[PDB]
Amino acid sequence: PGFLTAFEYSEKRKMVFHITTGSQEFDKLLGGGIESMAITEAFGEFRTGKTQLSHTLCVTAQLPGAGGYPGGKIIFIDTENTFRPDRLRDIADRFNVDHDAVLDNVLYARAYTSEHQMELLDYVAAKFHEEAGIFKLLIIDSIMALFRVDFSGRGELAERQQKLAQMLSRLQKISEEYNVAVFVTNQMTAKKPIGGHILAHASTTRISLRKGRGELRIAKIYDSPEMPENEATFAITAGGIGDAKE
Amino acid sequence: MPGFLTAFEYSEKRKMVFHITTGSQEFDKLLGGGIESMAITEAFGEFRTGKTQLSHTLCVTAQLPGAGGYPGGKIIFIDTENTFRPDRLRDIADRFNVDHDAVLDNVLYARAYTSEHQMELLDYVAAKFHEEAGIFKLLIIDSIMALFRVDFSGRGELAERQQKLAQMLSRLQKISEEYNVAVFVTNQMTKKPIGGHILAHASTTRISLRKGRGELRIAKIYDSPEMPENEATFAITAGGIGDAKE
Amino acid sequence: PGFLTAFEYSEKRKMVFHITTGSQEFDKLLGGGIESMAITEAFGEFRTGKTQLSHTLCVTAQLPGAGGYPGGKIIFIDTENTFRPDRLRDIADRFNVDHDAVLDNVLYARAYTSEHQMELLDYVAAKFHEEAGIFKLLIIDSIMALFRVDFSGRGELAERQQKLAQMLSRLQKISEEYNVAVFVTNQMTAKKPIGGHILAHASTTRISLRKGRGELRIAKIYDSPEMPENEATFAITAGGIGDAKE
Amino acid sequence: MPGFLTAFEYSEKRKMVFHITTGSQEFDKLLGGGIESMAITEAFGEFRTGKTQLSHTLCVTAQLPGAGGYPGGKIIFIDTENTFRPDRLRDIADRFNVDHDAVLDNVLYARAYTSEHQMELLDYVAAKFHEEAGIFKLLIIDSIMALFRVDFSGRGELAERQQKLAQMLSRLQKISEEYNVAVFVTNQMTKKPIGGHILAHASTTRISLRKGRGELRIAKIYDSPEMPENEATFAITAGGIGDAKE
Amino acid sequence: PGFLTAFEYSEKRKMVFHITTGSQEFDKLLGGGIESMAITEAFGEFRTGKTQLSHTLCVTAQLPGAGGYPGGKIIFIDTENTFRPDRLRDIADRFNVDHDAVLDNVLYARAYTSEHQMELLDYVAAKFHEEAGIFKLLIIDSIMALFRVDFSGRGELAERQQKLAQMLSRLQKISEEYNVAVFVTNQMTAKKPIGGHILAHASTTRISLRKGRGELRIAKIYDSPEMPENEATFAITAGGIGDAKE
Amino acid sequence: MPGFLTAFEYSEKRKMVFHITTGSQEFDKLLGGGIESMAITEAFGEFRTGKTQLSHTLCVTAQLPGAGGYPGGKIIFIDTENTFRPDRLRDIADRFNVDHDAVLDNVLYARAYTSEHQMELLDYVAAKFHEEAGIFKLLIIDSIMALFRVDFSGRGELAERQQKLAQMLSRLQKISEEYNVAVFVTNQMTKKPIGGHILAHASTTRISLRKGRGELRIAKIYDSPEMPENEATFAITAGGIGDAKE
Amino acid sequence: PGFLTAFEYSEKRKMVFHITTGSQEFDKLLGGGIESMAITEAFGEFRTGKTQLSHTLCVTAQLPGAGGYPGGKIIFIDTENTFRPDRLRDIADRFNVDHDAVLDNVLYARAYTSEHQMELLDYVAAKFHEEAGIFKLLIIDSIMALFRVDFSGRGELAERQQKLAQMLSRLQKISEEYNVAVFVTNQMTAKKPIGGHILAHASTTRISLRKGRGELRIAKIYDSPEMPENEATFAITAGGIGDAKE
Amino acid sequence: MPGFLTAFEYSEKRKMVFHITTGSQEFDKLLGGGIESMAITEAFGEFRTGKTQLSHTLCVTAQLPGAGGYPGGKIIFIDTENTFRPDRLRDIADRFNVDHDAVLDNVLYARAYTSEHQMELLDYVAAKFHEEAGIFKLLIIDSIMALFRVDFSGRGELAERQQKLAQMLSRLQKISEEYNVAVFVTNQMTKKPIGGHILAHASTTRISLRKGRGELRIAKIYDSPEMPENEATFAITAGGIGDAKE
Repeated sequence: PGFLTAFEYSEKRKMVFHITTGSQEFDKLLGGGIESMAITEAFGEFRTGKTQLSHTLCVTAQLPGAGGYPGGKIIFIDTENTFRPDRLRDIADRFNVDHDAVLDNVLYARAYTSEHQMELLDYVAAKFHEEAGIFKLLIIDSIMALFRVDFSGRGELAERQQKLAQMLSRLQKISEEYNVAVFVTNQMTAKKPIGGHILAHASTTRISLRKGRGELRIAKIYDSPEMPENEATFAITAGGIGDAKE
Repeated sequence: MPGFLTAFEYSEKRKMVFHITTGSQEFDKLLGGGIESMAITEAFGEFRTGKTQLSHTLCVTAQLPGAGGYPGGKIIFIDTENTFRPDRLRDIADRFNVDHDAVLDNVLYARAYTSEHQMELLDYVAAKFHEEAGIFKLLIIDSIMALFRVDFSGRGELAERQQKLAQMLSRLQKISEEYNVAVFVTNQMTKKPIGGHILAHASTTRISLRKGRGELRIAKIYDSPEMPENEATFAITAGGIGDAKE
Repeated sequence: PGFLTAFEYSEKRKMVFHITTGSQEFDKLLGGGIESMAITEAFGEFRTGKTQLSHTLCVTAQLPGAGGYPGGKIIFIDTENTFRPDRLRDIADRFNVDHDAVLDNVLYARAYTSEHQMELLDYVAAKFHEEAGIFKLLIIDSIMALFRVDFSGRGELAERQQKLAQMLSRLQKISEEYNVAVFVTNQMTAKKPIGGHILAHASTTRISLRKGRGELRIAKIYDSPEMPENEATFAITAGGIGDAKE
Repeated sequence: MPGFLTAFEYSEKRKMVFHITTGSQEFDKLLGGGIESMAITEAFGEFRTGKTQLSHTLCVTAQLPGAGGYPGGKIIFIDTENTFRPDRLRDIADRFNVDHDAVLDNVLYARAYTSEHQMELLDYVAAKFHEEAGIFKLLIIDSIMALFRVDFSGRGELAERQQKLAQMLSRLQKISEEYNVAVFVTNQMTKKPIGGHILAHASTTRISLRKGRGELRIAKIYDSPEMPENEATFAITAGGIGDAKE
Repeated sequence: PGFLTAFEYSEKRKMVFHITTGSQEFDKLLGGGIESMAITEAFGEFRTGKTQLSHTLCVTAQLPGAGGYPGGKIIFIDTENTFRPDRLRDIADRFNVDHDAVLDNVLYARAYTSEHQMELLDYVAAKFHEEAGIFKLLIIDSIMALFRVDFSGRGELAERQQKLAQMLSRLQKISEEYNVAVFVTNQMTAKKPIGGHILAHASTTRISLRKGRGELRIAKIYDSPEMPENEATFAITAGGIGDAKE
Repeated sequence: MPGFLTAFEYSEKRKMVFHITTGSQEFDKLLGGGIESMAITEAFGEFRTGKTQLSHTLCVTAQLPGAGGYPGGKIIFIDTENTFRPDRLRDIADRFNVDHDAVLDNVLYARAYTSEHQMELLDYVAAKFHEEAGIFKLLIIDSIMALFRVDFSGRGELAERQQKLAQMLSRLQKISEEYNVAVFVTNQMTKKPIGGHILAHASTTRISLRKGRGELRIAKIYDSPEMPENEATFAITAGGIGDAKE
Repeated sequence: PGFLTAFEYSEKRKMVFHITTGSQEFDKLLGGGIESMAITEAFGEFRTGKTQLSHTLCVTAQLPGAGGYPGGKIIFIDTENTFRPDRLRDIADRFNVDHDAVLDNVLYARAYTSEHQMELLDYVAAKFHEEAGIFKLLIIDSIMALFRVDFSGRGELAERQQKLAQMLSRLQKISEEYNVAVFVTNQMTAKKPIGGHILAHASTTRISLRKGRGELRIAKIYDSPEMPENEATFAITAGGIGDAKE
Repeated sequence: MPGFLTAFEYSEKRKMVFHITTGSQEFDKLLGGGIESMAITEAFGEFRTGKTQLSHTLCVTAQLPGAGGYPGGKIIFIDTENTFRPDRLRDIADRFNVDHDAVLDNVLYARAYTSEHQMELLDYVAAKFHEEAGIFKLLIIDSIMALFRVDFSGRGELAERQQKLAQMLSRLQKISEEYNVAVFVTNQMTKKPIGGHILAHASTTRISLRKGRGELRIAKIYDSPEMPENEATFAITAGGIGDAKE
């Protein structure tokens, strides 16, 4: 009655996969990469790597990977007007895969309001149902910019939080029922990530991105102790997220 | 009387109270034998303090014959954090020299995505325990009110949050005491544990977990005087909660 | 018309009795012990003697005592999940009375909500009516923990105070109409006892319990001048509330 | 006129005003003879300042022929504090050399458990005085508004508290002045007496009681200049309120 | 149309009279005494002369006086329970007039609520109409103690001010239509007189009373410059308000 | 146009504007001739600054032929302060060598007891002026908004106070400008004059009155720079407002 | 569809004209004078030149001027009761034009309420329609004094701002549809001009007027950098706004 | 999918994105070529920083064939500030050696007088673009939300202001992206730009304009680090926005 045995749940989790970020150290930080049946959130300031990571995953999710990962299709929801297919050209070149094939395997939609964003996710649930195992990654860049927009006054916050919680619980269910990785970007405020308890709870992994030495970037697990193991160095290139020169 | 028992009848009922070993002798002594039936035991602390290791360890130890005539039984696990991992149970089962698949078959598992969902799940749990009493010995809720923080984050709805929270916890008390099961729940901090008077009253035993020297952990009775007897040292391994190797 | 002569009231008060606490000095502090036709409130921190006193009275109320007190039955309402018949075994042993007889003379009920607690007290009024003089003591441990639980927000206090006042006025009437002692425990807050004017007015005697030297305890009349006569020393043993070594 | 008397008619009415001795000559001088009829006299102070001794002493002295042609009469005692004790009246009766049972037969007594109950009782008192005027000489309310504090403790209902309180006190004034009885009431402090403008206006005389040297007490006119004539020393004994033995 | 010529109004004002206070200097301060077609307000602390002045005017208003004043009857409204016909005996003795005659010419009523006080004033308007020129003085001791009583919370002030303004405008109309002096007493608060703008506007003359040397008193025009002409010394005796020894 | 005049038609209307001498040459120079028609002139100040003397003096000077072809006329006086005294007009008439009864016949007088009454009176004034234009030259309101302070003293009704006040003052402006009468009003201070923007806008000229050296007074244009031309010295005598005898 | 080509709009703007202020430097500051198809706002303290400028424009708007300006008629809305045709006599004399002709070309109306002011502007729109090109200037002295009057409390501001915005948008439309200059005066507050964003946006040019040396005045563009080019010196004479002696 | 495109289809759509030169090479480099289509570009700054010169310059440059295959097209200009001046376009057209009347015929222009009017105008714009796509290339809104400040200036209506503002800006985004037009808007500051999160999110590029040395101006990417590449120097001439002559 709404319950599985731990054995049945184990059978379900044996299908969990990781999508490489393109950086070895970053993957190790994540235990292999962006994990399915979970929401992974990346937040930071501008030029920390959020967009490069989103675009890189658009390519790596289509590639055969570790643990028998066969690759698959991607859904990209864009609230920021930042998706640029041309970036995928350089990234696909790096990974030696055809441009048009990469572009044919990414489905894309702009969201202009928070209500629209929620409608899109209902469409996404239907598409994942059409045939499971085809799509492996859902990207939302970004997760709640539109919720700040649509409920900006300090009197409408109750409805904002309710709508946000509803969307995120549906996003959790989507990730876990259909065995897809959900990657989302988020903004910061006076810094801390926005969304409060709701977004903190919904995300299974939260990554703070900041600038490193020169052109290097640093990824860290948010609210984790200040220790090196909880941090990873990566570089940004025309080929996407990658490893430092070394 | 209507709704009253004699102290003798109640004594007969309490003679069947049991404890489930935590895997640590010192922790068990602190608890008077382990996680106690006809009661709610709450464990709270920061990240990597032992909450998840204790939850998973209890999934195995609740199935083993133990002290005080404890015969072992089945477990129900409600997961609000997306943290349950059967593979941890395999390592802990190895430690206790018991079959993996048998351990996994004896744990019923459900994710909760909203506070309303969590309460519905607990109504199903009452039905399951009732189907045949004495089969299930442990109900785990990891965690008890993260979803109430989520669903009632803006103030002005706090009254309804407190009412729903109190209602769930009074039902939990009645479940633990009517069906003689131990209820183990985890909780977050904000440091002091969240939940205020409601959760403080509902729990019969409250445990703060914190990091000790090196890889050791420390369990303490919350709101108790600063004295050694109210504290216990334990260790965390791939085999679960255990004793320090001194 | 709702009035008695002072003579008739005197005839009524001539039946007032005291139930020994088990401690001579404590009894002297109370004028003989826990007094009938009145509410006596004991508050303090943990391990001050509240539970030991409740359990001790479960036995002493059944014993013949000073002033021709013949002993009688007890009703115990438990909001804290702290009643333990096993404690009564040691206390009965101390007073050389049979265990099963002691347990048969105590009626017991858990209250899980404040509304439930009030319903229980309405049942209690009916039971006392069935035959007066059978029951001599009503214990409520504790008096208003559940009222803090059920009305925790700062907007529901009006209804909380009204419900609390209603319960306590009925408790006063129960104690005085049926000539029973009412003993209740209470918590403290930033320390002072909770309940404010309502509980202060309802209780005829209020006792602060605190830790003394070593294992000794101290009982005092709350809000009374700082003088020795208003204080008493007692000890806690397996046999319940008792006198210090001396 | 309609509702008006000539000063002569009012003079004839006031010629029947009487005083009830407090048992203390100095206290009586302070009051102009004792507790005055056609008026409310309020006594307030801390614990063990004399309020209860004065209430009980008046239960006896109101029955004795006295100065100014006072013939003695019966007493009504409304008890909100659970403090009335006929046995005190026996000791005070002994002092004044009068029979116990006669003293007790001449005092009518009722407990009030709510403010609404207290007001209902006062309506019955008006009826009783009316049954045959000149029989009752004293109405005691110990205490006047503890129950109003209880029944309206949260703010927001303060308006209704003040309205009910004012209504009761205007009725009390009319009772004292229409039926030529002295009204004596006790009150708490919070230091200044509670009740604000309403109780200040309703009472014709207000007395603060405080502790003097050793076992002596001091009565003072409230809000009066710091001068000796506005103060009186009295003593408390088993025989009630009396004069200091200097 | 609701207007008189200044000539007709002059004819009306030619009938204005003064009632001596009993003190020569006090009368000079007032231009002859208490003036008709006007409200005169006296405020101060206790034992400043308010009651002595009220009682003195009860006698002097009946005496032939300066400017052809023939004397007349008085109406006394008592909100404070302070009117004492016996004081008039000594005052009448001073002025060598019969006691019973003085008492027969004063009509008296207690007011127990502010609504009652307003009803009484409506009765007074009717009585003055029965035959003008019979009554010369209306005393209200005090003017708004009952309005503070009936509207004590800070939420009912709107209705309080409206009722107070309505009463005072009717009082102005009574004084000016029927050519009677209206004398009222008032309390002070943190000192300043209570009533604010409403009472300040309604009163044509306002008098502050304070204690002078020894048993002397001082009357001053409130809010007037600090100069001797705006002040007068008077004495209080068994014969009422009078002149200093000198 | 509908509701518009040519500047020529308006010029013809303004050619009939007149001034009423204050009795003081220097005051008149300050005002450009005296109290001006088709305008409201407001005078405010403390007690005994000249407001009442000016009001009464104008009652006489408005009846005298004067400078600029002023022919004299009748006066309407609305009295909210109970300060109008025809006998003052007799002394002022003596100064100007005119008959008393003629002066008194030419002043129409009414008391206002409420703000609603004051507004009703002004509607009657509009009717009277209309009965035959050119008869009345001066409308005095002493004072303009004391009764609005009275009738709306508690906040929360301030909106209605401001609306009623604005409505009365716009009617006053229209009365002054439609019927070519001077409107003179007195006002209180709280220092700055009360009435805020509403009264500031409605008045065309505002005069502050204050005490000068010895028995002299000073009139000044409110809110004007500190310069001598904006000030005038005048004297007060039994004959009214006059010039200083230097 | 509600749009013009830039060419058609150019044809419309080619008819834009300027009305000289009477001061050469002031005109240069304005680019020729008061500009049509726009609102020009002048604010300042008293005696800064607002009224002199209004009256001067009443004459100069009728005079042939630079750029082929033929002169025309004027509408003057007066909320302050300050328009004086006699001033125009001296100004017309300066410009050598007949008095009666100047006065016949100015239409005039007083506004007594803000609603009235808005009704007047609706009449004005109709008059401008009767035949375009006849009227060249609309003066409003002042623009929103009556809006402060009619909405003075801090609770009615929403409706005030809405009404003010509505009037000003209609005023913009009037100026631009009928090719007329709109000149308005405004007050200042704690200094800054009143009206906030609404009036700031509606006005195309805003002029601060202040006192200069001796009798000279200074006009500046409000909120512009502190530089000489943004300022102009002018003089005030019986002939209106003019150039300094030099 | 329903509402989704493949990345390839979206790539084909973005291949038609164009840039409109600002007239300044350095400014263009800062913008990646100029004002970009399928996006909103916002420029804000103080007075005389270049906002109006840029708006007018774009009216001409949008009509010229340019880099990246830009063919030129028509412009829609919505004017909330009353600042559009075709004569400026004549000077700028001269600089670029193009006919005046042709330039003016290719700009459609409308004033907005209210925020509701502004939104209605944008609905007409959507219709016009749709009449035949590819004709219009640029929509200018000068300025974007001055009228929203005006129409919702009092707080309490801020919720509705934010909702209307968000709705307009989401429509603007959809207009820019559906019909492949560049949207250029100006904005005020209060220093930081007004509009909060809503306007920050809606604009894809935000430019702060400030004054440089002498007559130079500086354009910067808002909220970007203090670095030279994020800034550009340009000059303002009668010919519009141009490069500095160094």
